[PDB]
Amino acid sequence: WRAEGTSAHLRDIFLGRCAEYRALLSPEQRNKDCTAIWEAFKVALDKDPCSVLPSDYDLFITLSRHSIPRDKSLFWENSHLLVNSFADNTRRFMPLSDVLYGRVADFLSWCRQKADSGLDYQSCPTSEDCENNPVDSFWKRASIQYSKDSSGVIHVMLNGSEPTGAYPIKGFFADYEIPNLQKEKITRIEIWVMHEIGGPNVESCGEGSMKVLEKRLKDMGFQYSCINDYRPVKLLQCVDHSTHPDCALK
Amino acid sequence: WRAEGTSAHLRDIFLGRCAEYRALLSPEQRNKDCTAIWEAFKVALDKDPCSVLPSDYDLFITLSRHSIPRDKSLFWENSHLLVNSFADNTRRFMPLSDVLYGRVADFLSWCRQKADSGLDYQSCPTSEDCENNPVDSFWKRASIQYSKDSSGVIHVMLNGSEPTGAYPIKGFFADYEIPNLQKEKITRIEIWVMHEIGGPNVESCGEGSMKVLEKRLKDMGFQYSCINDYRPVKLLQCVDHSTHPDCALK
Ligand SMILES: *[C@@H]1O[C@H](CO)[C@@H](O[C@@H]2O[C@H](CO)[C@@H](O)[C@H](O)[C@H]2NC(C)=O)[C@H](O)[C@H]1NC(C)=O
Ligand SMILES: *[C@@H]1O[C@H](CO)[C@@H](O[C@@H]2O[C@H](CO)[C@@H](O)[C@H](O)[C@H]2NC(C)=O)[C@H](O)[C@H]1NC(C)=O
Ligand SMILES: NC(=O)c1ccc[n+]([C@@H]2O[C@H](COP(=O)(O)O)[C@@H](O)[C@H]2O)c1
Ligand SMILES: NC(=O)c1ccc[n+]([C@@H]2O[C@H](COP(=O)(O)O)[C@@H](O)[C@H]2O)c1
Repeated sequence: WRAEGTSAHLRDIFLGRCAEYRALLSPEQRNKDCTAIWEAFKVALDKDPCSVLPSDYDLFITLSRHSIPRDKSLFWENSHLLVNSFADNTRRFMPLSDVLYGRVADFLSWCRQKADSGLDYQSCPTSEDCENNPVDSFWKRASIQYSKDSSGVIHVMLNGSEPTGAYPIKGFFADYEIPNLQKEKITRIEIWVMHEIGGPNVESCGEGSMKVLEKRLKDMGFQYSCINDYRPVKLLQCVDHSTHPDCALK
Repeated sequence: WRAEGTSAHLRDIFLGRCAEYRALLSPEQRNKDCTAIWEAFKVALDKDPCSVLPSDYDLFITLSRHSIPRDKSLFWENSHLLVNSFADNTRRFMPLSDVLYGRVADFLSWCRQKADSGLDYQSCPTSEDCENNPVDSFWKRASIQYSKDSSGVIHVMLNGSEPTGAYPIKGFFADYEIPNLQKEKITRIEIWVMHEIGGPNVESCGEGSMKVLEKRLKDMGFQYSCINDYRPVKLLQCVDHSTHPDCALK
């Protein structure tokens, strides 16, 4: 297996994050049984590390699903850490990692051992080793649910300094989220193309892969919009480059 | 009891945070037993809610204690959430909430019932109800240790928009941290007096209570410096006021 091995103390982390997230839910949706949510999740750990399907996590989703506030959904590609810091524990936006079912697994890794019943802490299959691995199937199911329950203004953060372009045509965003957006519940889609401070400007709005994305969205009938270096996020990037010209204050 | 009751699922949260913090420790001190640390914590917990002293957490500290990087300590008053966001989970600085023994209790609340042996989820005493309550004794003990283990350049974030002044002469910093700083391993102390965007300039470096802080540190023999609205933190504050003139970019 060519991917990271199972996260140590997976269960405690999972249960801990689930318990803390509950406090964020409103009393009306605060009724979530974390132990049951974990039991539904661990079903993938009883299977062959190459035989886990997205549907296997259906129960898990049913037990953790909760609504997402309108205009608060934030999708992304190649900017995991920046999205989490910007979203700031749901205060600014609510990306998948800030939704219950995404929160419990964010950055974690897991899979059962090939021939044994125990968890494999050595490594886990990548999409290259096999398509139906536990992690990939998990995110496909979770991202599908996140897209379906999103509404209002849809925000997307992309990396304009990524060597392969801002929009990867084969990513989760392209294959599992865009196709599941409910047009009737969406006002418009707003893209944020962020560049590293001083970093390379590989692609900006309307260039390269960004043209492919815009064309797909408009063809699908969505009202579209793109912003290079959305100021609020730029300010956050600047926290680490305060003495750089890009970050000088008036 | 005037303070909020013990946090729900206190144990799951505690162990969850503990498990996650380990990954952040260098292999050298990563040898931590979260369950044992929890048991040490309970020792102070299973006592009369108005009879818990700082020393009751000695064991807890011993099992969770670890070194703090030179020049990475960050003390503060009246800016808890801003300090946590700036510190960014130990990436920039390591405030008390980003040290193992502080991380597991951050924002939480706890106390045993006045009579029965169960935790009191209804309420917990404040300093007013009784001085020796579980939470205040915990933070006194933790502050003392954090302070004794800090070295190099000491940083302090103060809120210059606080009505009563930037430096509380009766807060944890003045009463439990400054007295426990080891001058032998400290090079200098640097203060950052932060003001709310647009917010009031109640006090700035060299004014009011700040004059008290400076004189106390200098009387103790420390090299001292103060900075108004330290740029990196100012930028972070700006993320939420991108269109305010204080936040306009060059
Ligand atoms: C946006 O993409 C850039 C380019 O891939 C990322 O920066 C690279 O990060 C890797 C790993 O941290 C380094 O090995 C490279 O040296 C970096 N390259 C450059 C040009 O900076 C950057 O981390 C991405 N931004 C976000 C928020 O994920
Ligand atoms: C710095 O102190 C100020 C003053 O106490 C804090 O601002 C107040 O925050 C409360 C609670 O959110 C508001 O109801 C008041 O309207 C604010 N007053 C003013 C004058 O702004 C501020 O939150 C503190 N800063 C930090 C980072 O904690
Ligand atoms: N840890 C996560 O939060 C996580 C992981 C994989 C996919 N996703 C979803 O897929 C999209 C792209 O993420 P990838 O980096 O996996 O391509 C995002 O918009 C997100 O909602 C989120
Ligand atoms: N949750 C916390 O991180 C926490 C709580 C109480 C005291 N403290 C320590 O005491 C000092 C003053 O802050 P407080 O006003 O919260 O007591 C800080 O420098 C800090 O290190 C930290």
